[PDB]
Amino acid sequence: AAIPDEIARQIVLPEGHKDNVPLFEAYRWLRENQPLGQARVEGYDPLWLITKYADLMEVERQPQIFAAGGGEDKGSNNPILANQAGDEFTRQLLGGNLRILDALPYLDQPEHSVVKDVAFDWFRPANLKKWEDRIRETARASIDRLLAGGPDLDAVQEFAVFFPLRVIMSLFGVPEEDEPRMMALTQDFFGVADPDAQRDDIEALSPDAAAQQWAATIADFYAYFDVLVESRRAEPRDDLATLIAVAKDENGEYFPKTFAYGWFVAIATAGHDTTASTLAGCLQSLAAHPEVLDRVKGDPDLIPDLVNESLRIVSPVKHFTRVALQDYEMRGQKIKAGDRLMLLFQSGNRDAEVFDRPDDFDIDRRPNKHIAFGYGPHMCIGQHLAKLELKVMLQELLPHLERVEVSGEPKLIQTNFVGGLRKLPVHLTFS
Ligand code: HEM
Ligand SMILES: Cc1cccc(Cl)c1
Repeated sequence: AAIPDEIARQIVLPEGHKDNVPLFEAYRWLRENQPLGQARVEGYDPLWLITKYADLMEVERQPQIFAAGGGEDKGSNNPILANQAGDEFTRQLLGGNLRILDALPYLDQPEHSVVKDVAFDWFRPANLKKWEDRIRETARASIDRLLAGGPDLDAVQEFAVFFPLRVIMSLFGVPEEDEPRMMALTQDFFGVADPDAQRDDIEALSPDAAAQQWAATIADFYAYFDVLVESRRAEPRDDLATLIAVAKDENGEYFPKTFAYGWFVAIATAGHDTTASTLAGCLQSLAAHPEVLDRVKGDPDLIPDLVNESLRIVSPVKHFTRVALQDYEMRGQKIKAGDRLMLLFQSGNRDAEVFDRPDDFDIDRRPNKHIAFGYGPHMCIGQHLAKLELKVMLQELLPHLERVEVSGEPKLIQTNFVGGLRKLPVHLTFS
C-alpha cells in the first residue's frame, strides 16, 4: 500500500519539517513499519521514501541506475524536490526541462565526473590545510565579537551564521562588504517554502511560489557572479573563484559561464549555511549535555568526535531526489523505470540497525558511521572543509565557554531541503 497520508505529508511537505519531533517520529515510523514505501502526496510526484541507511548507500552507489538529472535526457528530473506546479513553472521558464543550474546536483555521469574534477583536488584534506591558519584567524575574530557582545544572544543570527560565510567569501577573495547580500540571497534560496523568508517580488500564495522564488534568487546570484567570473578570467588570483572562473574542458575551451555560476551558487549557499546549522545544533546539544562540554574542554582531541556526532544529529541536508532509469527491486519492493526517490539522509542517520540508541547524542561512537554528507559520486565535495571549519571553530570557542543555556524557543527553517536552526536564544557562561 501507499504510505499513510499523514506520515507522507510530514516528510514531503515543507510545513512537515517545521518541528523536528513529529518529523523524526514519521521517519522512525517508516524505518520500523514501512522502510521502503511510496508517498503519494497531493501536488507531488509519487516518491519512494528512502529511510534506511543501507538503502541510501545502495541507491547512491549506483548512478547508472538512479540518476540525479534524468541521465541522457538532461534536466528531466529535478534533484531537489519541488511540488508539481513548481516543476511546471521551471519547464515553462527553461523550455521543457528542470536543469535551472549547471551545479553538481543537476549532473549525471560522465558530465558530473568532468565538472567535479575541476575542484576535486582543491577540496581534499591535504589541499585544505594551507587554509587552516586563515580559518582559525576568522574563528578567533568571530569569538572576539561573541565575547564583546555579552552572554545573552541568538546563537544563530548573532554568531553561528557569520564565521562560515566569511570563510567561503575569503576563499572566493570576495570583499567582506558583499557578505550581507550573499547572506540575504542564501535566506531567499533555502527559505522558498518558509513563511518568514518570502521574497517581495514573488506572489507568495501562488501554487508555484517556491519555484518562482528559487528561480528569482538564482537570477540574482547569476548577476553578481557574472561580474566575478569576468573579473577572475581577466585578472586570475590564487583563490577558489579563479579555479572555478578559468576552468577549461579537455578541448581547452572555458566551461560555459553557467558551470562557474553553478559552483558559485552551491558554495555561496550550501557551502556555509550547512556549517552554520551544524555549529548551532552542536551548541544546542552542549546545552542539553553539559557533561559533553566539560569532557571536550578536558580533552580537545574529542572535538572531531563532537563534530561527527553534531553532523549525524543535525543532518541539515535533508534530501536529494533520484529517478530510476530502469526497474529495480530493493527490500522486496518493485521500483519502476521513471519512479522518483527521495533520499532521507536525516532518517538514515537515525537507523537503529546502524546506530545504538540513535536519538542519543553520543560522541563515543567510534567510528561514527553518519551519512550526513551522503554517499556515492555526489557525496558532499565540501565534507573536508566542513569538518575543518567546525574543528577549528570548536578548538577556539569551547575553552571560552563554561556553560550553554537555551533561554528561549528554538526556531527551525521550514524546509524539506537544507534546514536547521534559524534561531537559538542562549545564555552563555564564559570562563
Ligand atoms: C555540515 C556541512 C555540510 C553538510 C552536512 C553537507 C551535506 C551535503 C549533502 C548531504 C550533499 C548531497 C550528497 C549526495 O547527493 O549524496 C551535499 C552536496 C554538496 N555539498 Fe555539502 N554539506 C556540507 C558542507 C558543504 C560545504 C562546506 C560545501 C562547499 C564549500 C559543500 C558543497 C557541496 C556541493 C557542491 C554539493 C553537491 C555535490 C554533488 O552533487 O556532486 N557542502 N552536501
Ligand atoms: C545541499 C546542496 C549542495 C549543492 C547545491 C545546493 Cl543548491 C545544495
